[PDB]
Amino acid sequence: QGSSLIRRVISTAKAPGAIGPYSQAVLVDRTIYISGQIGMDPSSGQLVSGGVAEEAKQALKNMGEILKAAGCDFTNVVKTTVLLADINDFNTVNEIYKQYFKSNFPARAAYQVAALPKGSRIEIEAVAIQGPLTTAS
Amino acid sequence: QGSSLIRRVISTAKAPGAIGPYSQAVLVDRTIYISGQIGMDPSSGQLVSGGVAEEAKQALKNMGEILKAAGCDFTNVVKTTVLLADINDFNTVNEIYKQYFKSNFPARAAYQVAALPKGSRIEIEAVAIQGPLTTAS
Amino acid sequence: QGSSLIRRVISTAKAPGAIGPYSQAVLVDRTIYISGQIGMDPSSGQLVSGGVAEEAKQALKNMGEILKAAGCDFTNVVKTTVLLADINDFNTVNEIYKQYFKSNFPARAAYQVAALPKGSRIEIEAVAIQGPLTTAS
Repeated sequence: QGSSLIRRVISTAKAPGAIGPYSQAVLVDRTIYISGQIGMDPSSGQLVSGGVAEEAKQALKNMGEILKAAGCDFTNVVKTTVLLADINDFNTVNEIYKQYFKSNFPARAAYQVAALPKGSRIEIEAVAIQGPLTTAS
Repeated sequence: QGSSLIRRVISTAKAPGAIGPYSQAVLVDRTIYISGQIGMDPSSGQLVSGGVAEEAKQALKNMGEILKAAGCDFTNVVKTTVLLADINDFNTVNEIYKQYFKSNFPARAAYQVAALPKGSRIEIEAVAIQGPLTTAS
Repeated sequence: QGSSLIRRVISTAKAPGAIGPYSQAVLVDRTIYISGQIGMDPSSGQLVSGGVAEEAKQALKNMGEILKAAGCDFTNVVKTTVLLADINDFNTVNEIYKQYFKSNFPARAAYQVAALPKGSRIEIEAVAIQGPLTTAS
């Protein structure tokens, strides 16, 4: 090979510490693989109260802090996977999702799973690409 | 960085319009992240009739139109995820899958989920790489 | 384009032959997309006996052989998805996972699905990046 690709563990105390043997995200070259985020408060380590709407907000806030630690924001996200405890929460989740993904909407997969870590109602993973990016048509 | 990577929202009217805040696919540099495709008719916005076999055909047709809009075909796909409402549909789905993936078979994950958007019986996401590609051994 | 990216089907007889129309992994440029691995013995084609712990070990061994065939080991893995038949197996699976992922922990998503191929209790997919890699901070 002509290059040694730079791999970095992304880590920020403003998102919850890992609850298992994983990194919050891994950057390799320009691609950031972000772990599935759940609605855990970064301080208490427990899910925020209030159900799917509050959990979704917290999960996206956690994702935002991980992106920021990699020098990115939500405009760098190119793909997400939205894992739901209840498919009937899709409309509620989409409204919250739109508060964070305001442009350049990522590709997405969404589905209801049988269960999530910690009894969460939502988990969101993502792939982001470090800028600069040029958005054409 | 020495380059600004080109990010493009892939969009074609020959696949159904987005049912939420997502793009049909996002191309960034050479990598295309394709959203989970379900068996929705691009005109009516509703699932085709007939169950998993017809839905799988339509989902793959939708994926094919998105690939074509990115200057690709199914030979550019390197990974898929096949999400099933019923794991017992795997054999039926595989026969249809083979009508579209004729060579250079993608890596794949497959599993049964609890529920899919719109009560779909199958959702297929994919990663593709824009050519030219040289397939070695 | 200024380059034709090299795409290679990764194949090793030390991991089970494909049970459907997929490749064990696909390498394209430097990125390896590894199919969901289940606890199948490479010789018998059947799941190993003993439940989730033995299946997880076998699935990771299978993944290790695929990585080795691509000139990689577990340190090249940057993202995994751990699909469980039972979320309550997470702690057991994590202990086994740690026997293979000893450093540079991948990003991860984990959740319980409704069912897996062959009645498996665990399926693990992964993305790896071919070296050389330089791990910074």
